[PDB]
Amino acid sequence: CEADCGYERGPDPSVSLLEASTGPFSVRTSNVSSSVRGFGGGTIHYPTNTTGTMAAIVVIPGFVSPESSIAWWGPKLASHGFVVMTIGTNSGFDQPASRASQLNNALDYLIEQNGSSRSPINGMIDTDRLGVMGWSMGGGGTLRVATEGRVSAAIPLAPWDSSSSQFRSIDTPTLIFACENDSTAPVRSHADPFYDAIPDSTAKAFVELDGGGHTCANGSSGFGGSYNDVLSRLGVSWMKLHLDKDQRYNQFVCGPNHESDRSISEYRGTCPYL
Repeated sequence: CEADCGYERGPDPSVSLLEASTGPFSVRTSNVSSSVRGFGGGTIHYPTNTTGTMAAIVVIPGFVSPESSIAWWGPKLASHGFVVMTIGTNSGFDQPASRASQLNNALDYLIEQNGSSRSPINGMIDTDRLGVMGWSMGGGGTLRVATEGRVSAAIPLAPWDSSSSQFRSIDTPTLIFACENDSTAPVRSHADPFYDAIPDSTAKAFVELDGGGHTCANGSSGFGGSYNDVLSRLGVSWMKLHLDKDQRYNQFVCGPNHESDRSISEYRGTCPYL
C-alpha cells in the first residue's frame, strides 16, 4: 500500500530520536553460517520488544571486503524496527552483477527464515516490504536490484558500477550516499551519473558527504564516524518513509536544507515524493 497502510511503529519521531546511538528497540543477533546457499553467510539483527511484522533489509559489502565493513548498519537499523541482515559475499572478487544476485539470494533466504520453526525472526517479517543496501560494488548491486522493482527502498553507499544507462529502469526510491574525496569510486564517474540516470519521477536523493573518502557512508563504532548522524537521520528516515510508508519521517528527507549540515557537501533530490 502507499498511504495510511498501518505499518507505522514507535513514537512520532524527532531529530534527537533519529540521532541517538540506538533506536527505541533492543537488538539481538543470529548467526548465518557461510555454508548458506546463495551468499557467504552473515548476521541477522532484530528488535526484541516489538509487535507486528516489519520490513526486511539486507546490507552487502564491496570488493575484497568483509561484512564487518558495513555491519554498523545492522544494529543501527534493527533498533528502529527492522529485520536487518548484514551479509558476506561468496568471493571478495565478486563484481556488481554477482553482488546483486547475492542480494536477491539473501532476500530469498530471509523470506525462507520467516517461515522457519528454527529462526528467531519466524513470523516477524512482512515479506513484501524489502530493502537493500550496499557499499561500492555492493552499491552497484543495490542499484541493479533497484531496477527489478521487488525492493521498495535502495540505499547505495559509495556505489561502484561500470554501466550507468542500466539505471534508467530505477522506479524504486533510491538514496545514494556519496563521498566527496572518493578515489576508489570517483563521484564524477559513479555516484553522480547513477543518480542522474534515475528518472526524475522516481523518489531519489543524492547526499554527498563533506570531505569523506570511500568508506565515509559505512558508519563506525569508533575510528572515523563523523557522519553517523547524517547516516542515521537520513538513512533511517528514508527506510521508515519508503518501507513503512511512514509519513511522520518525511520531515527529515523533504523540507530541510541539507547543505546547511556541516557533513553534507552537496544534496540533490526530487522532493516532493508522491
